[PDB]
Amino acid sequence: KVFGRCELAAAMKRHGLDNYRGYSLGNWVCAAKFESNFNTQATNRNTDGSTDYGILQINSRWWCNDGRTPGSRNLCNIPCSALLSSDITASVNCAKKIVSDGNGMNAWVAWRNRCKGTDVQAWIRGCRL
Ligand SMILES: [Cl-]
Ligand SMILES: [Cl-]
Ligand SMILES: [Cl-]
Repeated sequence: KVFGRCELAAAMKRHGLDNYRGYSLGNWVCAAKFESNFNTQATNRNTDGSTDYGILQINSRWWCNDGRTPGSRNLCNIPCSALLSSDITASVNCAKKIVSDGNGMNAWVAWRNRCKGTDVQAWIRGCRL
């Protein structure tokens, strides 16, 4: 599914991301835009052989099992393909575990480089929330 901007904001709000660990909703929308272009089916392979999955590009080296990342963990206890669903529940629930790990949203490279320190509230401007 390719979400619209406000449709995803609303979905993320419903699932408890707004101000989760102190990160306002626009941070999560901005991260999804630059990680996946709001496409739940996005995948990208990394140099180490791990793969990033879904709307928040969650990595198989630590967080999910894809059957092809040797020596990796599955901290979210889920197949990586669950992260590609039109229902963002699994992605959100795994993201809450990531953002609680100590480095906050700096785990998302696109957030660090394209959202951090910018006016992220712009990403929810106009939406009915
Ligand atoms: Cl915001
Ligand atoms: Cl894994
Ligand atoms: Cl933090």
